Amino acid sequence: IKQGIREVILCKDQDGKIGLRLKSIDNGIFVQLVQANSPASLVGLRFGDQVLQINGENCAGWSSDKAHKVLKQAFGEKITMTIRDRPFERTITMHKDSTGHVGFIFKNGKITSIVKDSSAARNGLLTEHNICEINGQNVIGLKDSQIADILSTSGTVVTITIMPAFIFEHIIKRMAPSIMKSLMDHTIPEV
Repeated sequence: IKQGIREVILCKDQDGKIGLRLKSIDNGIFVQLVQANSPASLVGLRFGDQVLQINGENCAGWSSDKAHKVLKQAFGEKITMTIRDRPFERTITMHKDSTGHVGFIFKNGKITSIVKDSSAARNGLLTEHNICEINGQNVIGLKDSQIADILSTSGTVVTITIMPAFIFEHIIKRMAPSIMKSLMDHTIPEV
């Protein structure tokens, strides 16, 4: 969750696709979905990122529809965007015990209880927050089973990006949990 604003520059794939869906939230535009192996993924747009400008037009007070309209009309060659990194999220760093636990319980991606004397307790992990990333890897839409797996097979130091449920629920509204599981970039970042 960086020091604020960054410029990214995009190029539509052969199909005229950048690989992005946008949702209007509190008179901002925010990233709803980033398609695996898309232009948007390569330049490194992420779930929950904010779009301030699109080719130097201010996005504030645009509808989800209009954001999408805008993206089409644009000359494919080069699209500049001004991004604010994942404003509604935070990153917590835990360390597993020798039982391999950070020390919390979740359900449908959402944390539901914290476990006395754990690292998640020591570090102030909060309930009623949905899990967004784990060790830099988007996990939104996976089954609770798989999210578990990634925490088993991570090292000692775990890093979890979280988002207030109320805000999370209001972003993923109008996107089926098939497209979530199918098409949302869940890959480790390319270098």
